Amino acid sequence: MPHRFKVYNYMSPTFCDHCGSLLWGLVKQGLKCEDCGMNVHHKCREKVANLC
Ligand SMILES: CCCCCCC(=O)OC[C@H](COP(=O)(O)OCC[N+](C)(C)C)OC(=O)CCCCCC
Ligand SMILES: CC(=O)O[C@@]12C[C@@H](C)[C@@]3(O)[C@@H](C=C(CO)C[C@]4(O)C(=O)C(C)=C[C@@H]34)[C@@H]1C2(C)C
Ligand SMILES: [Zn+2]
Ligand SMILES: [Zn+2]
Repeated sequence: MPHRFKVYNYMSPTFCDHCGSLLWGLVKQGLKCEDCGMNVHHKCREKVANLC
């Protein structure tokens, strides 16, 4: 099954589970999967393996 990513606001430092770098910024830093909790940059969403 595909992931179900939503824009998300992180309150502690969080790394993108796809590309390894920090989700930088004060708000809306990345996307969180509703179902497995994986965190990714907006631009990394289309590239992540899609087995949730
Ligand atoms: C590839 C694009 C790079 C362009 C330049 C960005 C820059 O230098 O500063 C601007 C963004 C804005 O912070 P924002 O949180 O408002 O949103 C920007 C990122 N996002 C759209 C993903 C939420 O400001 C910050 O990141 C704040 C740094 C906070 C760290 C505190 C130590
Ligand atoms: C308790 C706490 O940490 O408050 C934070 C401030 C700064 C220092 C951050 O810790 C941040 C969490 C994220 C998500 O990864 C990115 C950062 O803003 C970032 O780019 C860097 C250099 C540190 C991160 C969150 C909040 C609530 C803004
Ligand atoms: Zn998922
Ligand atoms: Zn990434």
